[PDB]
Order: sequence, then structure tokens, then C-alpha cells
Amino acid sequence: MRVVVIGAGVIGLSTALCIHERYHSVLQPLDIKVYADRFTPLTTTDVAAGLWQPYLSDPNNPQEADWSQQTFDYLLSHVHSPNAENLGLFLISGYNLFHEAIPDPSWKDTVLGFRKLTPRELDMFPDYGYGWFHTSLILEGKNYLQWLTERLTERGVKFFQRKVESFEEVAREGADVIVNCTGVWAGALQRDPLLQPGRGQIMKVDAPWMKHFILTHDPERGIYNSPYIIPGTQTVTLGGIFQLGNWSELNNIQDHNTIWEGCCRLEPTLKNARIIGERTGFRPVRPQIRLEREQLRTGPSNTEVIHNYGHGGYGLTIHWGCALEAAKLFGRILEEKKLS
Amino acid sequence: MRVVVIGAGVIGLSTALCIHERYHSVLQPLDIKVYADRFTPLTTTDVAAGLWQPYLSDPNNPQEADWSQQTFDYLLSHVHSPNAENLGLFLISGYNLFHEAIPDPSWKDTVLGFRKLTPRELDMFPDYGYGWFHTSLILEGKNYLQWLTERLTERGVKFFQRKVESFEEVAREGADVIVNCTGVWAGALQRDPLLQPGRGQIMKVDAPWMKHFILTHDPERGIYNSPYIIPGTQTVTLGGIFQLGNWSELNNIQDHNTIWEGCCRLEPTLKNARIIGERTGFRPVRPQIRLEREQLRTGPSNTEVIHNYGHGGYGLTIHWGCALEAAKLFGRILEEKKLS
Ligand SMILES: Cc1cc2nc3c(=O)[nH]c(=O)nc-3n(C[C@H](O)[C@H](O)[C@H](O)COP(=O)(O)OP(=O)(O)OC[C@H]3O[C@@H](n4cnc5c(N)ncnc54)[C@H](O)[C@@H]3O)c2cc1C
Ligand SMILES: Cc1cc2nc3c(=O)[nH]c(=O)nc-3n(C[C@H](O)[C@H](O)[C@H](O)COP(=O)(O)OP(=O)(O)OC[C@H]3O[C@@H](n4cnc5c(N)ncnc54)[C@H](O)[C@@H]3O)c2cc1C
Repeated sequence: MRVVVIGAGVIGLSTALCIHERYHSVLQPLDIKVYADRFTPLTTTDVAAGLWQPYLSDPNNPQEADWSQQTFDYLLSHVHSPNAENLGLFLISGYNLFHEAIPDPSWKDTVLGFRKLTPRELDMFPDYGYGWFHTSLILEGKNYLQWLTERLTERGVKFFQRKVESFEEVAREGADVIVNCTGVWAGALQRDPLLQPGRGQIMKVDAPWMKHFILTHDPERGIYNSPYIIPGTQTVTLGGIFQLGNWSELNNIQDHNTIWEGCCRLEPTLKNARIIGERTGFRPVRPQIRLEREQLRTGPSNTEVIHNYGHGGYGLTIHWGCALEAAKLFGRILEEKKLS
Repeated sequence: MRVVVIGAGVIGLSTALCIHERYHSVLQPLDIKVYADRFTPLTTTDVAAGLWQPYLSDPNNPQEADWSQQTFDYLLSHVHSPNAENLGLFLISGYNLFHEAIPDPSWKDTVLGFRKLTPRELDMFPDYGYGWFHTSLILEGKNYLQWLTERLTERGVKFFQRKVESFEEVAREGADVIVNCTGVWAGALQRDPLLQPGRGQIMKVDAPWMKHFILTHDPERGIYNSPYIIPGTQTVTLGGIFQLGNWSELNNIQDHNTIWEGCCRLEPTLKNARIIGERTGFRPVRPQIRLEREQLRTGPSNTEVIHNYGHGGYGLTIHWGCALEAAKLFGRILEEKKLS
């Protein structure tokens, strides 16, 4: 049973880990390899703050809400272990601000102590007249990716640095199952018109007195096109950029100024903070995540494919539920091949 | 009108400032000097984490409830100014954990979004079954003391490093009003058996993922004698030491281990944290703060004295209201001396 995972971000690596730990005992030769063009420092996953929070409006598919729930409950049970620091995982409380009232989110019972903001709290944010407060989790991609890598290494999983031209090429070399975790680039292996870049840009700043997150919202501009501030372990993320269709992997001055001005209005104490870095990434926007099987018909006998991509702006939020779902699908492949 | 302020802790400097800012225009020669033994890096105020939170049970003097409230609103309306970093002021949320049920505190409407810990939250803490959650402020003494200083310096307040043997000495040399802000050492100038040292021993640690304060309680052990973790700007404070009558200003190994063990139990990710430093200090314990006028019968005409000491383990929490009251008492002196 040769299994090739394409992609080394949160989705690929988490899926790879789930598959190994769940099926390495019920398969004699279980060889899992990971192919990726880019690894642990240079992925979209690295650009993410790693704040756990789904989109405001309900998901196109009600499964995602469970995958999110599952992810939260899992990371929560581990928040207080010694692993936590290596993971980059910790608790954080903060604000979601709006101009008008809005219905409570679906995940309001997932997070800790969800409530609405009080007048005193609102006075701290004059540009806004409504919002929430709650306690969530942060999984910093850069450390989490490092953890996964090392978990996988000790499990015999080999990593190879290469760009895959097609599924057929990988099947031609001997893969029985191909797990597709190519994020926003998935379309280069199989035309997917529903998958598009959600380009974002962020600023890492030194502001260690920030202990709360602050997400602003505005329908007039779109999800995550509003200033936000996310305290990390070493630095603070400043963001607020979302651009459908933009494939430019390049820091932009205009976006720089938008991040910087937005967040300063929001938190005046930021004016003297020192700028550590700046990065651009592409959210794999898709009306819903593609998490399904497909039999790639090719020659004598076809090869199995599990697609796992299109997690948009909530990959770290949902990755675990997805992995478990991918592993179940892997489960079914085995029983059909009558190997369980 | 010669005013001599004794003491350079948060109480001395804030009182000094609050008096100068309010009466320099209504008095032609208002020459204010600060006399102190120890200054801005080596005082009790420097050892304090700076968390705003009064004692758990109501104070035998209900003016204190107001003095703390006045302090909270003052710092809160300054949290988003460009001066916040300079003062060491910032918002922080966190947990108060208890074994049994306890009644809500008097200051429950002062803080932001005070509420009870939900079952899910309490599970993060196995050794506790009750508690609160809210949003407070931190005012780090070291920064604050430095800010107060530069403000006084530019107001023309002169500082002098010297140990004052008696009030008589200070009147004898020309003081018309003496402000007594000598903290726990007040008794060396005027006998007062109620004022006693509450020794503490904190530990500064590098754990930048900690975003919440965690305070544990136990009546079977005493106030601030139970483990607590308070995240600061550059480092995290670990404490839980309150010893009545102990005058030893020296770090104790047994206290170390107690701090270190109780905080690890409470937050296991602490195990691998780097220890930056450790310090001892003396809370000026008194059943209530002495903030009152007195006449010293020194020579032909008596000199005025404003006493402001005995702030216990809540001096930063209450400092501003005290300084306003002292200033008010300074005004009552003026009109009586026929100078208002
Ligand atoms: C600015 C920004 C902020 C974000 N903040 C958050 C947040 O706070 N919380 C949250 O949950 N999410 C956040 N996200 C979203 C999150 O970053 C993504 O949903 C997640 O990173 C996507 O993971 P992925 O593994 O699918 O893709 P990626 O992390 O991009 O990994 C894709 C992998 O596939 C490889 N690959 C692609 N094609 C090939 C090929 N042909 N051959 C070989 N390898 C290939 C790439 O090299 C890479 O290794 C943010 C995104 C951005 C841009
Ligand atoms: C471990 C610890 C943690 C704490 N944490 C907090 C907290 O989180 N929040 C909070 O609100 N409070 C906290 N406190 C309490 C706080 O530190 C004290 O309440 C406060 O600092 C007292 O201020 P002060 O100005 O009276 O005295 P100090 O800061 O001790 O200053 C006294 C001044 O008087 C001078 N002086 C005294 N006698 C003479 C003399 N004869 N001649 C000349 N000068 C003299 C001294 O040199 C010094 O300059 C904590 C205390 C400790 C020990």
C-alpha cells in the first residue's frame, strides 16, 4: 500500500499524520510519502496567525461546522499539556466588532464564554457600536508545521521536494492512493473553476502588551477586508486584506498602508510598535471544501484519489476534522480492496 | 508654601503629581520636593505585577471601594492613548479560581464583563470547581514610576535621596506641609502597631504564550498565599506568597519552590519556561489605609501632615483615588491657612 500525499501545509501534513496513526497497524506495507513544491517555512500555512474562528455566516455544508467543532475540542484537550509550546497552541480572548447588530454565530457554543459586548467595552472602540467577546485558541502555523514534520519523520514518512505535473505521473511511479492537498494550486492538477485565490497580506509587529484579538467586520468590504489584530507568541499580526483572483505573491505598499492605518485607528498604541516582517498568502477560496474520493481511470487499473483542499480562510480552524474525514475515506478504500 | 513629600513609590509620586497639577496655579511659591531613601528601580512598587484587583472581601472603610473605582476609570480612559506603552498600561483578562462557592465582590461592576466560569472552562482546571472570569488592567510599577518621575521632573519637582529620621527634622528645616508616603516603613517615624509587613516573593519568567492572568484562592491558607500567574509586558509573574511580620528582604528557596510548584500544577506549559529573575517586597498591611490629616506640635507654630500609607497588596489598584483625596485634604489646609 504505497500512499503519496501531495502538499506540505497544515492540510497535507495533518492528513498524512491521521492516516499513519490510524492504519499503520492494519496494513503490512504502509509506505507514506509526502511530495511538495514548498515546505515548512514557505507555505500559506506559515502566513496564517492561526486563530480559531469560522466565517460569520453558516457554512455551505453543515459538515464543516462539525469538523470545526472537532478541531476545537481536540486542540482544547491539549492546551494544557507540555506539547503546547512546541505546537504553538494557546488560549486567547478578544473582540469581534461590528457597526450594526448581527445574529449570533453557529459556533457560539463551541468557544468559551461567548457573550455580547457591554457599553464600557464599546467606548474603547468609537468606530463600532456592536460586538462579541469570547475565548478561543491559536495554533501558529509555523510551529504546528514543525511539530507535524517531526511527528511524521519518527513515523517513517519520507518527505520529497518536488513539483508534481499531474496525478498520472504519480500513479505511473507506483502510488495506489494519492491524497491531494495542493491548497489554492489544486487547479493545476485538475481544472476546478470553483477554487480561487483569496490573496491576503499581513504585518508582524512587536507589541507584546496586546493580549486580546480584535476582529472588525464590514459587509461593505467583505470578510477579512477589515482591520484585525492578532497577538501571537513572539509578535502581533496586523491584517485586513482579502482579494479574490489576485495571484501576486508580493508585498504591496497600498496594502501595507491599509493594514497600518486600519489597525492604528483601531488601537492607537500600535503607532510606536516596531515592524518585524510582512507577508502575502493565498486563501484557497471555494464555496465549500472539496473532501471526496475519485477513481482516476488510468491504464491497466486506476489509482485512488482523496481530494482535500479549498479550506479558504479557516484551514487551521478546521484542519483536524478534515483529516479525520480523509482518514475515514482512506478506511473505505481499504475495505473495498478487501484488506481489512 | 513649602511641601515635602516623603517616599518615591507609586503613593509618593502620584500624590506629589496630583497636588502639583492642582495647586501650582493657586499658590505663588509652591516649591515641592521629594525626599526618599530608595528610588524608582528599588521600591516595593517595582516588585508589583500591577494587576488591578482589590481584596476579595469588602474593606472596613467603604471609601476604598470608591478610591479603587476612581483609579480604574482613570486608567481605562487612558488605555488607548499614545502614552499607554510609556505608563505600562494595558487590558488583560483572566480567571479567579476557588474550591467552594464564594459571593461576588464589591468591585464586580468596576471591571469589564465580569461573569462566572462555565463548566467547560472549569475543566481546564482539575483542582478547582468555582471561579470568575473578567477583563482588568495592568499598570506595571517599574514603567509607571518612571513616567510619574519624568512628569514631576518637567513640573520642576526636585528629588532628593536621603533617609528622614523624623518629622521634626523636616519641619525644623522649613517644611509647611509634609506628605507621609513612606509605605511599610511609616512606623519608623510615628509608632503604629496596626501597620505590618506582608512579605511577598515573585518570580519573573519568559512564557510569552500566556495571555490570561490566573489567580487561585484558599481561605485555609490566606490572601495571596495561593499560586498566581500574571502576564506582564516583557515577562510573566509567578507568585503566591503573603507572610505577616516577616522583614527579611531576601529571596527564600522554600518560597521559590512553592511558587514554582504551585504554578506548574496550575499551568503545566510553565515547566519549560526560562526564569528571568526573582524579587522580594513588603506589602504595607493595615486594616485600612491611613489617609488623614494631622498637626505636628513642632515648635511655635505646628506643621501640617498628610498621611497616605498602608495600601497592602492593592496600592497600584487604588493609588489614583488616594492621591485625589490627599490633594483634597491639601486644599482644606489652604483655605484654613487663608490661601485659597
Ligand atoms: C493572510 C492570511 C491569514 C490567514 N489566517 C488564518 C487564521 O487566522 N486562521 C485560520 O484558520 N486560517 C487562516 N488562513 C488560512 C490558512 O492559511 C489556509 O486555509 C491554510 O493555510 C491552507 O492550507 P493548505 O495546506 O491547504 O495549503 P498550503 O498551506 O498553501 O499548502 C499547500 C501545499 O501544497 C503544495 N503544492 C501545491 N501544488 C503542488 C504540486 N503541483 N506539486 C507539489 N506540491 C504542490 C505547496 O508547495 C504546499 O506545500 C489565513 C490565510 C492568509 C493568506
Ligand atoms: C510581591 C508583591 C506583588 C504585588 N502585586 C500587586 C498588584 O498586582 N497590584 C497592586 O495594586 N499592588 C500590588 N502590590 C502592592 C504594591 O506593591 C504596594 O501596595 C505599593 O507599591 C505601596 O506603595 P508605596 O508608595 O506605599 O510604598 P513603596 O513602593 O514601598 O515606597 C515607599 C517609599 O517610601 C520611602 N521611605 C520610607 N521611609 C522613609 C524614610 N524614613 N525616609 C525617606 N524615605 C522613606 C522608600 O524609600 C520608598 O521610596 C504587590 C506587592 C508585592 C510585595
